[PDB]
Formats: sequence, structure tokens, C-alpha cells
Amino acid sequence: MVLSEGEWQLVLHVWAKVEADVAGHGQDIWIRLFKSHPETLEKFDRFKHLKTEAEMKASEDLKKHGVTVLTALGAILKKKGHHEAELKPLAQSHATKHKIPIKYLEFISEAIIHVLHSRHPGNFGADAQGAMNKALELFRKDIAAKYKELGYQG
Ligand code: HEM
Repeated sequence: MVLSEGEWQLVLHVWAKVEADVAGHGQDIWIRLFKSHPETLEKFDRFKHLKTEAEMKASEDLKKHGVTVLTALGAILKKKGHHEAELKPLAQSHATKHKIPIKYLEFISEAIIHVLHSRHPGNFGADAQGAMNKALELFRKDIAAKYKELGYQG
């Protein structure tokens, strides 16, 4: 797929608000994911033991990890499609070490969209959401392709 410059602009416009509080957005997203699709929490030997939302909120480790994830994703979005180098190390670890199915990347995509919709209604109307969804689909398609080359696909 290819986004237009206008679609990238909508994406990087909301993302700039997200970057006002990276750790707080990281928290909401992971907590949204873990509550909605609890099976995803099983992938983290680090976080598996967390029983409640209150425990998740209070985990300093989880908050650091959310900042690591959103900074990696932010660096990809700012490439505006030219993200091949960034994608390589991320595809290799998630396919080969962590073993994360494309399905789970769809689930977190959903969690990111939910959280931007709640926090940023003014900057996340239908068009901006359409553009963010396009950007994350692009991300998933390219990652899926890399999975396949690395011998995991799926
Ligand atoms: C927007 C999508 C994602 C991004 C950009 C991302 C990024 C990262 C980064 C940058 C790291 C640290 C370096 C590395 O191991 O590659 C990491 C580690 C990890 N990621 Fe992700 N990730 C994403 C989605 C997911 C999902 C959906 C799962 C599982 C449901 C997953 C599970 C893990 C695991 C298990 C680790 C290791 C955590 C640890 O013990 O430190 N990732 N991820």
C-alpha cells in the first residue's frame, strides 16, 4: 500500500500529541490490550503474573516497556513508509525470539486506535482514524512479509 502525504500528515499530527506523554499513552495501550485480549499477556514472562488493572498501573517495568514500544513505533511512523531498516530487527526478535503472531499485532493496533480515540477526539476524527488504520495496516503487511522471509509467517 502507499499512503498519500495528506494521510501521513494526519498520522503525524496525532502522534505529536501522543509524544507529549509517551509513558502515559504506553500504559493505557498495554492495559487496554491485556484486558481485551488476555491471552496476549501470556507472551510476556516478565508481566504474566500481573492479575489486575491496578497491578498493571503500578508496574514500573510495564511503564518502561510501553515507552520502549511507542518510541520504536514512533520512529517507524516518522519514516512515512521508508521503514525497511527499522523493521528488520523488530521482525527478527518478534518472529524468532518472542513468537508473536500477526493476529496479536492486529490486537495492539486496535488498542492504539481505541486509546487515541478516547484521548484525542479533536485530532482523531474519521479521516485521521482512517489514516492511522492505513499506517498500521502498512506496518503489519510489511512485518508479515518479513516474517515469511525469516521462516515464521503467521
Ligand atoms: C506496535 C507493535 C510492537 C512494537 C513496535 C514492539 C516493539 C518491541 C521492542 C522495541 C522490544 C524490545 C526489543 C526487542 O525485543 O525487539 C519488544 C520486546 C518484546 N515484545 Fe514487542 N512490540 C510490538 C508488539 C508486541 C506484541 C503485540 C507482543 C505480544 C502480545 C509483543 C511482545 C514482546 C515481547 C515478549 C518482548 C520482550 C519483552 C521483555 O521481556 O523485555 N510485542 N517489543
